[PDB]
Amino acid sequence: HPETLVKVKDAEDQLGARVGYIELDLNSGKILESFRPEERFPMMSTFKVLLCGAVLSRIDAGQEQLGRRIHYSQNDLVEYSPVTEKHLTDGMTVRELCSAAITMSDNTAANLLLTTIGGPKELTAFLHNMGDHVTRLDRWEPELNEAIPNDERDTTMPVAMATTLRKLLTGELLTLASRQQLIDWMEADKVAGPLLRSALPAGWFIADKSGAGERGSRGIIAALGPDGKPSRIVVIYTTGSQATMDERDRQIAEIGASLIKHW
Repeated sequence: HPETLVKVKDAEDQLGARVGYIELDLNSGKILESFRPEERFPMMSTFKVLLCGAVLSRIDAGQEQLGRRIHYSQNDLVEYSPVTEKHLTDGMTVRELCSAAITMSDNTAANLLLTTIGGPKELTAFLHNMGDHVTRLDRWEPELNEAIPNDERDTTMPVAMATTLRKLLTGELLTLASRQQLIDWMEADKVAGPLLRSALPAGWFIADKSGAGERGSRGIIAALGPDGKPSRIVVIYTTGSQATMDERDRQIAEIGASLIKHW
């Protein structure tokens, strides 16, 4: 709805920065609404959904197992690793690593998983081989959150991320069990509360993954809809703002409120 575009424009005014927006129909894949759909924005932690998308693809191929234990040392720990720092001696399975990466946005869990699939270059090759020819991952955590202006590294386009997310969740790329496993992780997301979930009515379904980085970078990708069933993909990115995190989260939440109102 056009009214939602008014809020996105209002958001850019409030934040004094760019805001990429795209509303996609999960079913047909038809683009419902868009704003700066083909401009690049830092992916940040939202790439973790794609990372586990690739990990699950390998699980399906038999090249990887969900229960395989991965051991790491203190040398591997990077900033913001709430789950991995508590299991240095115990280690963690591939299933736990993806849960920690998506649900908790654990940075080290992303790096450990990144090495098992071949790193950034392989994740990009995976996305390319599935139709996404623009989304690219170059660095590791936490460097991929730099958000240097005009830097095309570790970025995506709202439209690319939206369609790529749709293919992973509803396409035939992953097995039914893996597609379902991916969404379960996204639904259990416990760090995106201040965003779209706050503007969500009771009974609605929400599977998401937030992103935060330097230079006011903030974003979120989601699959939501009424009656406990997802029916639409929403992708919101913004970078360049000097606004605080609460002000940034408030604007994104307002976009989500408008999105709901004119559903």
